[PDB]
Amino acid sequence: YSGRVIFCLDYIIFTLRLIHIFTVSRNLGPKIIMLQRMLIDVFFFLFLFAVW
Amino acid sequence: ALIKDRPKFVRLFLENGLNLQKFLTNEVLTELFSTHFSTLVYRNLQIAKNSYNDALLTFVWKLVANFRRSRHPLQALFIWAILQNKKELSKVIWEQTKGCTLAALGASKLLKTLAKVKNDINAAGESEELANEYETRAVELFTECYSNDEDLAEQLLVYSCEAWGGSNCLELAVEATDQHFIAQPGVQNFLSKQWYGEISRDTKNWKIILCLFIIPLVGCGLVSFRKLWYYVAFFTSPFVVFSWNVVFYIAFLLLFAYVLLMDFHSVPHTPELILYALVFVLFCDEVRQWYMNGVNYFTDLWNVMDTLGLFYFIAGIVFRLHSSNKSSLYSGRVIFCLDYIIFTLRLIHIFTVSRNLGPKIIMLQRMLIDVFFFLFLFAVWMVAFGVARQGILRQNEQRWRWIFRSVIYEPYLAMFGQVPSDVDSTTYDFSHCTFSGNESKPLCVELDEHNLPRFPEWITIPLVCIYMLSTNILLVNLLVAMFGYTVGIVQENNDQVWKFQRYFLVQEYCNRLNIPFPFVVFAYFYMVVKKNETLAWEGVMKENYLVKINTKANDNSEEMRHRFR
Amino acid sequence: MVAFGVARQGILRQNEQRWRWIFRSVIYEPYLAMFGQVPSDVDSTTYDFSHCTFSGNESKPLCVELDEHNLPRFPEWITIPLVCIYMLSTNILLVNLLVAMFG
Ligand SMILES: CC(C)CCC[C@@H](C)[C@H]1CC[C@H]2[C@@H]3CC=C4C[C@@H](OC(=O)CCC(=O)O)CC[C@]4(C)[C@H]3CC[C@]12C
Ligand SMILES: CC(C)CCC[C@@H](C)[C@H]1CC[C@H]2[C@@H]3CC=C4C[C@@H](OC(=O)CCC(=O)O)CC[C@]4(C)[C@H]3CC[C@]12C
Ligand SMILES: CC(C)CCC[C@@H](C)[C@H]1CC[C@H]2[C@@H]3CC=C4C[C@@H](OC(=O)CCC(=O)O)CC[C@]4(C)[C@H]3CC[C@]12C
Ligand SMILES: CC(C)CCC[C@@H](C)[C@H]1CC[C@H]2[C@@H]3CC=C4C[C@@H](OC(=O)CCC(=O)O)CC[C@]4(C)[C@H]3CC[C@]12C
Ligand SMILES: CC(C)CCC[C@@H](C)[C@H]1CC[C@H]2[C@@H]3CC=C4C[C@@H](OC(=O)CCC(=O)O)CC[C@]4(C)[C@H]3CC[C@]12C
Ligand SMILES: CC(C)CCC[C@@H](C)[C@H]1CC[C@H]2[C@@H]3CC=C4C[C@@H](OC(=O)CCC(=O)O)CC[C@]4(C)[C@H]3CC[C@]12C
Ligand SMILES: CC(C)CCC[C@@H](C)[C@H]1CC[C@H]2[C@@H]3CC=C4C[C@@H](OC(=O)CCC(=O)O)CC[C@]4(C)[C@H]3CC[C@]12C
Ligand SMILES: CC(C)CCC[C@@H](C)[C@H]1CC[C@H]2[C@@H]3CC=C4C[C@@H](OC(=O)CCC(=O)O)CC[C@]4(C)[C@H]3CC[C@]12C
Ligand SMILES: C[C@H](NC(=O)N1CCc2cccnc2[C@H]1c1ccc(C(F)(F)F)cc1)C(F)(F)F
Ligand SMILES: C[C@H](NC(=O)N1CCc2cccnc2[C@H]1c1ccc(C(F)(F)F)cc1)C(F)(F)F
Repeated sequence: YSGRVIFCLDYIIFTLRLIHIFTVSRNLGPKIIMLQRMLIDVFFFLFLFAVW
Repeated sequence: ALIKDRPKFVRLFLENGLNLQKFLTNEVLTELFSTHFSTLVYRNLQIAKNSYNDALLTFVWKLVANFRRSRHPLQALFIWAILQNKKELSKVIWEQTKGCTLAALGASKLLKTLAKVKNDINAAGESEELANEYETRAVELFTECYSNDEDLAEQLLVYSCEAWGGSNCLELAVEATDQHFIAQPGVQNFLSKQWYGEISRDTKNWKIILCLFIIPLVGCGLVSFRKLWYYVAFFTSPFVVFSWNVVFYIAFLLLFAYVLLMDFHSVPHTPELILYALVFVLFCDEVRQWYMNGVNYFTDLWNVMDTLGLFYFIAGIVFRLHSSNKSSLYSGRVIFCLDYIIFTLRLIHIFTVSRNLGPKIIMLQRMLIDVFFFLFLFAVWMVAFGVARQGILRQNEQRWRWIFRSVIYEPYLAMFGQVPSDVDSTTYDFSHCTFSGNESKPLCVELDEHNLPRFPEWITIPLVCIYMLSTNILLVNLLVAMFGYTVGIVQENNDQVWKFQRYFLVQEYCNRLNIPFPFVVFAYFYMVVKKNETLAWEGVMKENYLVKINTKANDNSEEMRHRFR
Repeated sequence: MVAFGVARQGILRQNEQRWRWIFRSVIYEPYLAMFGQVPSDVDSTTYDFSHCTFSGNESKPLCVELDEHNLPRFPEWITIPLVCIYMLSTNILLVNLLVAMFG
């Protein structure tokens, strides 16, 4: 069971790399690039939410 | 001078007593076309004509080939000049010709034809520059021409082409989506007058609709009818026919629904027969439209959807007649319901000419990329979380239906509202387990160790929290932000785009037989049984246009320098 | 709303012969789906019955389907996708477009 759990977590890590490898399509990649610039807003929202 | 590309000398020769008609009438033309042509230009023209072809491409290519092997003199020099991207030699030829707006539009389309090729970047960009240039000239010429005489301008716009390219001025404009030319007031007003018909364009836009329901009310002159006799003119107006068809379509939809769900039996009753008759008439009109067009009729989607609706309906008709089998009746009812779904959504499409909300409907097409991007991200996250949770909880399932139900459906259900799963928390569980697969319930949780759940709680709950946080609120808010930007940016272009579509629909509706829908059958049955001055005025307006250009050029007010000298 | 409601009601409960209930099922529940809850739990067949009324005497919805020798007859592989697509389009896409237009 412990090994199966480790496998599932490894699968989670493996899957998300698809979004990264799909940055050259030229049909939706420029949108993927802009996600990096939106982290500060998320962090600010999380700070306020956690305090409340 | 023509051979050596001396534009100023050409102009000086022409204006200073030279007669171009006599010079062109000589056989020199043949010579000028047999040898002068650049080899690469000839090869590129031939390959372009072969690859794409068109109503005009073949005409000019054939004339040129005829001259090379061994009337319309100036139309040949114009194309000669325009092929080689000669800016200063094409304009003079354009000025000399007759009916020059038409030639300018054709040349604009022709230049835009070859812009796409990537063999040479500069060779394409320069030609595209000239293509853009000619459109403004044509538009300004027509705008100046129309501001003086409405009737003569409208007459000019419908001149029957004498095989310049086998198409009219308006036809050439619509060929290549030069929306600016059509969107300009003049053509729009022409289309409005064409659509309304006899009725005046100041009828208050609601009195006619009121009079439509009350046939006897036509007598009293509530409407400014002037541009019995009325009852054959009022009912021939395309506007009234369209409104009456819309009303009939809504009534048919109501009857179809009532027959479908309220009253359905093994043996059809009279309402079913009436509905069959109406769908038959729709099918006949569909075949008419199929005939008048070729195979390009299938290029768009709505016609395909209509065809699919008719085919589904006839398939349902076939299915339902087997009264012996009770199951076939249910299958036919299902087919009818799906066909009804297809039928209903066409209302939104047919409501694109209201002018009160249609421009909004047009913009929906530009928002598909955002939806697809959102769906891509959502699907990836859904797959990840579902696979992980199902793998860690319920060991082996050996049933495709339930595994697909758990992996995808519930995490998808988590998008709006409810938590993806209550199984993650262990405080409540059991009473729904099924150790054996006989029962139709999910496989029991975990591989419980001496009768206790085995999975931990300190990984499942954070998984759920993070997954829901990312999918439910972040992605949706990003979607709304993208929608906001997209709707904001494309606003100004929207009106022109919608006006172009307005023309495309106005001509289609005017061309139709213009008979109220129920009685059209008789028309087809009877059909089966049966089976110069304007150019001079344009030249004058051109003289004025060129004088205006010269005055604009001279408006620099720099003559003080030469006066000082 | 009209499209989805008519299709679902037509495919599930055969003939109703009661204007009030047909209007209640065709319009009201799909409308209720706009904010929050799923338009209908009837689509899934794992849970059903205990609310059926074969006769129209009682004030409950007409029983599901024309069950064949005591089993529900309607399939699950068209109803569920219908619900998913309808809810996707109505609940979130239209509302987000509304907020963008308001902005
Ligand atoms: C179940 C399995 C066996 C089949 C699943 C199908 C996918 C593997 C196929 C379907 C469509 C394919 C895609 C069609 C288009 C593109 C864009 C292409 O990106 C570019 O090169 C664009 C370059 C540019 O625009 O200049 C890369 C391949 C990709 C993702 C293709 C790769 C593989 C895809 C995703
Ligand atoms: C237990 C089962 C359900 C696991 C399924 C594995 C998934 C991770 C695979 C199966 C099919 C895959 C999809 C096949 C096709 C596409 C379209 C592809 O989009 C494009 O091709 C863009 C091309 C372009 O526009 O340029 C993005 C990935 C996606 C959703 C693939 C991503 C991963 C998917 C969902
Ligand atoms: C239950 C049934 C029998 C009656 C339902 C009523 C509808 C059939 C009526 C009510 C109001 C009518 C509408 C009133 C206004 C317009 C706009 C009109 O669009 C235009 O021609 C605008 C042209 C322009 O703006 O320049 C087309 C008819 C329509 C949809 C009318 C057609 C039929 C409608 C929808
Ligand atoms: C089982 C029963 C409930 C089925 C009912 C059939 C519906 C598909 C019909 C019935 C009444 C129809 C409506 C009657 C009037 C209008 C207003 C109409 O809007 C306009 O007239 C715009 C005119 C303008 O502003 O220019 C749009 C369609 C709508 C909602 C019609 C669309 C279709 C409706 C809802
Ligand atoms: C359409 C997009 C935008 C939304 C996402 C779609 C999924 C949520 C849909 C697509 C196909 C659906 C599946 C198609 C078929 C079935 C089998 C069905 O169970 C049966 O096979 C009933 C008959 C039998 O027991 O044999 C349960 C739902 C499921 C997994 C459906 C549930 C939801 C799925 C995965
Ligand atoms: C013990 C719990 C957390 C269960 C294990 C699950 C984690 C392994 C998953 C849950 C959420 C996942 C994270 C979701 C978001 C991000 C940000 C992402 O940041 C980037 O690399 C892109 C930004 C940039 O390039 O600058 C990297 C993966 C990470 C940490 C993901 C990787 C794996 C995480 C931590
Ligand atoms: C107002 C707009 C913006 C929102 C959409 C309106 C519908 C959700 C409302 C309009 C009229 C309502 C109906 C008006 C009358 C009735 C009959 C009522 O049942 C009865 O007739 C009780 C008395 C009896 O049993 O005889 C149940 C609700 C229903 C269908 C109402 C339910 C919801 C409806 C369709
Ligand atoms: C087996 C399942 C899917 C039950 C059957 C229901 C389908 C027939 C319905 C459900 C959702 C409907 C779709 C919702 C959205 C669209 C996009 C729409 O795209 C356009 O034509 C407009 C865009 C453009 O003009 O470019 C066409 C109809 C379609 C596929 C609809 C047609 C019929 C669909 C597929
Ligand atoms: C992570 C990202 N994928 C996403 O899907 N999103 C979701 C949407 C979005 C919008 C704006 C900025 N970032 C994201 C991003 C995201 C960022 C942070 C978190 C955290 F809170 F968990 F940290 C979760 C997801 C990829 F894997 F590609 F790197
Ligand atoms: C389909 C459209 N009607 C709509 O109502 N919408 C809803 C709102 C909207 C907003 C932005 C872009 N498109 C739409 C559009 C829509 C687009 C895709 C989907 C899909 F996901 F199912 F594919 C469903 C609906 C009409 F029938 F008229 F063609």
